[PDB]
Amino acid sequence: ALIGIEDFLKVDLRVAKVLSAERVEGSEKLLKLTLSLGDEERTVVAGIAKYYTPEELVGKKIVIVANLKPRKIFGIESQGMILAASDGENLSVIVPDRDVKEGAKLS
Amino acid sequence: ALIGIEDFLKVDLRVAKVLSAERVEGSEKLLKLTLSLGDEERTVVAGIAKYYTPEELVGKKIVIVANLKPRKIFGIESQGMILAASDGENLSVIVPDRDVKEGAKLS
Repeated sequence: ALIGIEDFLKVDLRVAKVLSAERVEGSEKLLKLTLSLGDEERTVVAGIAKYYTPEELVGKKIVIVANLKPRKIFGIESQGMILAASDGENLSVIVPDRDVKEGAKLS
Repeated sequence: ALIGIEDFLKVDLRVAKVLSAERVEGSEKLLKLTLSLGDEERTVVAGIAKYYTPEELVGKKIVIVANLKPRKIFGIESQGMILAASDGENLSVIVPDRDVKEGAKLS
């Protein structure tokens, strides 16, 4: 490990609301979440093995690593990595306790 | 714009329930949350600028930075740092939506 003071600052974490969720034909993990980072809009595909319905995701405010990756080499539309809390088996989504505005810069 | 796969795995984050919140005699920084990472109990001085009640804290599941916090400011032996979904206007701490047991990771 290392004193991640500067390291954390480098990890531009922003909260965004999922405007909607696209879906593909057949292929699972089709959760193409349209994250609204305030003024910016980016697509990120979420796996979440049948643990979270797209309906509930609509309007859900999640924290995503903005400056992570603009595109995933494997074609998967991922303009940022969504922070998923992988419990002993349950994939919980990271969401703030109360109403937080879009583009929320963590610090 | 970096390989957010390897670096991500390195920074193993863990979820735990706050047992209690220690307070010092008098300082503009309190809430030494005794976060029990499943079987391990660590000391995390989550100052949280008077944003949370010591009462509601007892049982609250928060995500903490594990093997990435070897040392902290003033040398305070804080084994771990709590990820707060800050937005300037406020310091909304991260807490999982669906209730799950401890020992939860991040992936």
